[PDB]
Amino acid sequence: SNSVLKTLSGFKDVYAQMNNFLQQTTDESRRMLKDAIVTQKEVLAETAAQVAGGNGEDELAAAIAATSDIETRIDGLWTLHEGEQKLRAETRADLERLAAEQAKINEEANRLQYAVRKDENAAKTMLRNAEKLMRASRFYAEFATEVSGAITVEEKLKVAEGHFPAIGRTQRDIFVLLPKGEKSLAETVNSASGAIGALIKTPPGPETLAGLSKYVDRFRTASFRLEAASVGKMREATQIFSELDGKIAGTESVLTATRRLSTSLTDIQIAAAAFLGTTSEESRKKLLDRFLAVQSNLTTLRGIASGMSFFDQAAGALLPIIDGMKKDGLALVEITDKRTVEFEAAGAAINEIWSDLTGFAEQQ
Amino acid sequence: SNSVLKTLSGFKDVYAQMNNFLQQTTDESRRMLKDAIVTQKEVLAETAAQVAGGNGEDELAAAIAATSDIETRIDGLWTLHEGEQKLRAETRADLERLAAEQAKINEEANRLQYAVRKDENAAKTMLRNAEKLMRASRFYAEFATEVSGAITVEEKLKVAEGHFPAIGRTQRDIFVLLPKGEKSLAETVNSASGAIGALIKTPPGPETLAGLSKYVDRFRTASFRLEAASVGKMREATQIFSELDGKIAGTESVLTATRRLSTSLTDIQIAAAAFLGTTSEESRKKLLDRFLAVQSNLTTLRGIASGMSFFDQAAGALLPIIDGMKKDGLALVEITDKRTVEFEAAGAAINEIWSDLTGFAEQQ
Ligand SMILES: [Yb+3]
Ligand SMILES: [Yb+3]
Ligand SMILES: [Yb+3]
Ligand SMILES: [Yb+3]
Ligand SMILES: [Yb+3]
Ligand SMILES: [Yb+3]
Ligand SMILES: [Yb+3]
Ligand SMILES: [Yb+3]
Ligand SMILES: [Yb+3]
Ligand SMILES: [Yb+3]
Ligand SMILES: [Yb+3]
Ligand SMILES: [Yb+3]
Ligand SMILES: [Yb+3]
Ligand SMILES: [Yb+3]
Ligand SMILES: [Yb+3]
Ligand SMILES: [Yb+3]
Ligand SMILES: [Yb+3]
Ligand SMILES: [Yb+3]
Repeated sequence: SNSVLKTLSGFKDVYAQMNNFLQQTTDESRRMLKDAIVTQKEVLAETAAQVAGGNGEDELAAAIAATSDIETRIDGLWTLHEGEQKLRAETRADLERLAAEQAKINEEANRLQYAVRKDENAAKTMLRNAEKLMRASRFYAEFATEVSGAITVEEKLKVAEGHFPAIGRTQRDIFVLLPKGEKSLAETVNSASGAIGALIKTPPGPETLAGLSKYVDRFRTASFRLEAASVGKMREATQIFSELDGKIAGTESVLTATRRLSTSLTDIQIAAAAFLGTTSEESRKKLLDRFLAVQSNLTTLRGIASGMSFFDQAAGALLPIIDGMKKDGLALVEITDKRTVEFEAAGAAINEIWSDLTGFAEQQ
Repeated sequence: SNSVLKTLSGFKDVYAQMNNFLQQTTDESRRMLKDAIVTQKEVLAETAAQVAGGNGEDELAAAIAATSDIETRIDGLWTLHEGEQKLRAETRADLERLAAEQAKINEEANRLQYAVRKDENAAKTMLRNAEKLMRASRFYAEFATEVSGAITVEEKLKVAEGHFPAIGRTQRDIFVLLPKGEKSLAETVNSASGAIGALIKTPPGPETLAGLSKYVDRFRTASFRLEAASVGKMREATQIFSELDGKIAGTESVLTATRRLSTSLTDIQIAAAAFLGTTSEESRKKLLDRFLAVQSNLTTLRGIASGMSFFDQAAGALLPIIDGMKKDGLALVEITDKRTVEFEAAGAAINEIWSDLTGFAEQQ
């Protein structure tokens, strides 16, 4: 009796160990449980001293048989867990690989965005300048019209005043854009503010209207010249656009496709996380979709960016990874399922044995 | 003696339970261990029957004292774990909240990208058409020059042939762009391919050169008209650009800032994951950086997009989340540290007691 106590108590050493080898699956966990077992089939052997029923009746046969059976499966249950962890380690490693690639992809998208903007800006500038001169043309014209339309010097001076700020504004806006071949035009735009200003401050007098009329006429001349200069810039803008437009269109198409790809790469990282954190076939197939999505994006890019080195390298890095992961994911789903079922039955075995051995003690 | 066996064996029931309440921290785990304890201080009480040394000498005092002490801490160690899990649940919940917002942010960035392109395309089209007419102008001119420069009908026909494909190409390219006010111009561009073609096929004859000379002259006229039309389109392009350029610049600035923000939102999701998966103060402070980065991005956007509803709502949703999480993260670091230390000492207590109680058995 004090020996059945010994067995039941020694068995509890096994129960614990096994639970640890299953809750956890440390290597020491295993050894611990394997030692607990050998010493238990020792203790359970000394109990074998007592005999009652022999072949006709022997429950403890069941336990010693069990204990022997379970001990055989320990190492295989460890390689199962040890193998599942290796697949999960690799999945994490490959997601780091993909993240690294997505980074280069993003750097490239940025490069491409910059390159578009730079090219799109050549004509933008040309057209900004075209408008400057056309605003100057339009201004000088408004001045000549409204001043020369004023009858008295009082109102001619009034009108000039209203427009006097714009005269310097216009000069600063167009100074650098001024055709260097022209020289009187230069004189007009720069001298204008001082002259007209002075006339405004100076009290109505002899020749104040002469001077006004002179600049009303220098402005009309300038207006037509600046209009021509503007159309000069416009013609430029159209040549330079037309000659970059292909390049730009082509890059916006690549850059769009790059952003698309980078997005699907992030969709992988998300789906993979769900997979790793709930490793069913369900999550596997969701992750598989995200994979095919990246595969599309890459073939799409492959057409517009065939020969674009970065894309060649990106596909060279990406696709072998995805291929490995598609298979690795299947493997992991499987090993994970085996691990859980075997770890289930294993625990079941450690409960049939307790049930059985509680038995003998019930029998006393 | 058979009672010390009872205690040591009953204690092993406790050892296991406790380990489960610590490896795991299920509610049933707790109850299990709390039941294992009450019955152990029962069994350890019957052993109290034996007395040896009394106050002068009593190790089992140590165990029964222990067992009493540990039992008191169980529930507090559970609320510690129960509280740590609540913080981790909320962290995950708030990351879902942020992800949801990042989505709206991305939809908006897309909206804005579309809106730029649409606006940037008004002038692009105008300039594409401007170049079409200027290519047509240039073509008709090349034809008049090279044909009319040819002396004999043989080479006049030769030259026309070379240029004959372009005549229809040009017609299709510019047809819709043709100023409807003009009517002879219409006649020339459309009639051209047929007439010139016919002249080419028809064998050199009387009036073949007359007909050529007629179209050489209709082409020069058309050339100057198309050049004017082109400059018409150009002028349009410059007005329409200049009148959208502010809108476009402003949107590219918002869209850039939106993409920037969305990026920092992803940086949070990453840092948070590292935090959750290694919940040290170190990872907390890294996540804190990602938070401040988002906070910047939002104030930046707040200036360019002040009044942009979507941004008002985004900041209204984002910032309270980040605030909660900054504090929640501190809390979690703390509770997590307490949990681990207390769960450590708890296990230590279940080892001093085994050491002590192994003792009495050593004493026998
Ligand atoms: Yb060892
Ligand atoms: Yb050790
Ligand atoms: Yb753009
Ligand atoms: Yb005016
Ligand atoms: Yb005006
Ligand atoms: Yb006016
Ligand atoms: Yb007016
Ligand atoms: Yb690999
Ligand atoms: Yb059985
Ligand atoms: Yb129960
Ligand atoms: Yb139950
Ligand atoms: Yb663009
Ligand atoms: Yb030519
Ligand atoms: Yb040519
Ligand atoms: Yb030529
Ligand atoms: Yb030539
Ligand atoms: Yb909350
Ligand atoms: Yb002690």
